[PDB]
Amino acid sequence: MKNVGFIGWRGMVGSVLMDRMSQENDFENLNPVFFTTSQALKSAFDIEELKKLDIIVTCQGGDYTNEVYPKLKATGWDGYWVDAASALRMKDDAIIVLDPVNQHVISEGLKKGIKTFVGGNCTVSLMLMAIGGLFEKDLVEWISVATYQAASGAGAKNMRELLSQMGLLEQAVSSELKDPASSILDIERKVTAKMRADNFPTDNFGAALGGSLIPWIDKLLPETGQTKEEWKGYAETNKILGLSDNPIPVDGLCVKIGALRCHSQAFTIKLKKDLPLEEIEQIIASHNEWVKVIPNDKEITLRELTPAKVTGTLSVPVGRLRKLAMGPEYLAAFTVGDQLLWGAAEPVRRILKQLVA
Repeated sequence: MKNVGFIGWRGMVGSVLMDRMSQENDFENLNPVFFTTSQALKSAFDIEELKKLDIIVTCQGGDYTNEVYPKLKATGWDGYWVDAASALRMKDDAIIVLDPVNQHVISEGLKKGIKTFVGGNCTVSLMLMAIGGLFEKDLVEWISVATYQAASGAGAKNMRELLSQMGLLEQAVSSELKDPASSILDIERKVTAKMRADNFPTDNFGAALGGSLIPWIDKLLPETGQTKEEWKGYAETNKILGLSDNPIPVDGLCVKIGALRCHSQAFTIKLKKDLPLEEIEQIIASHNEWVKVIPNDKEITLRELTPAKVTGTLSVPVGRLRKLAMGPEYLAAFTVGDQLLWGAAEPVRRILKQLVA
């Protein structure tokens, strides 16, 4: 069978991948070889042991990749490189995977002789799994996005900080909250106080996240005024759709909120043909077995369209669909997807399964 090496399989994303693979018995279809960066099992830095593999799967990160990738390719290595980091997402000899969406693109690239497969950005990947149909039929003209992003996107220490923040905030009015008749204004006066205090842990976000929000993700790009996170929206969406020559505008603002592992997005999609709302739906629900069209009803939206609902699942619900006051050629949509699954580990695990077949 195929000899596949795994690097950074103990990190957060690497762990979700290992678990998913176990749950689906993917190891029974390949010869696994594990590497480590520890000096406490092969060395993730041993180019020779790495050159012997048919496939390298890494969740280690950008640095590792930027340090080992070129080094390996220098030895004439003929194998496949599957990476979750964004380090190689743009390179011309690399493809961004998301098979439920861009299979056709993946198939052609495998033939053209591409050996580098990179998973895509969480927000873009999640957006495509939700409203893929619209891009299928080519009904999309442009998209304005506002995201409600989760802590896991920045990392494990971030999730721990958010939880810590929430804890300290309640603990600050723990007694007052128990007295059904205490002043609400006094209580918030206190919570806001603790949130603003010096001992309030914010080293990981650079600001309060619990009980608040941060409208800035990643680095600034003086070029267009976007943040690198918002940019990937235009860049990666099109590279996944292979329409880098006929670029569909995808843009908006990215904001992190107090959620652990699910991203949510508010969509304003400009179509190209006033079609029945009842039709636009079937087009969405048909694109893939995961997306789930949630009817625009209260009790059900509260039960289905939330992070509490989709967390740790592969379900991609999309809802609150309706035309916007700007005309029947303006659709509104809201969606929620697990950041660690379709936004990270799952797309890698799928291309890999395709490779060892």
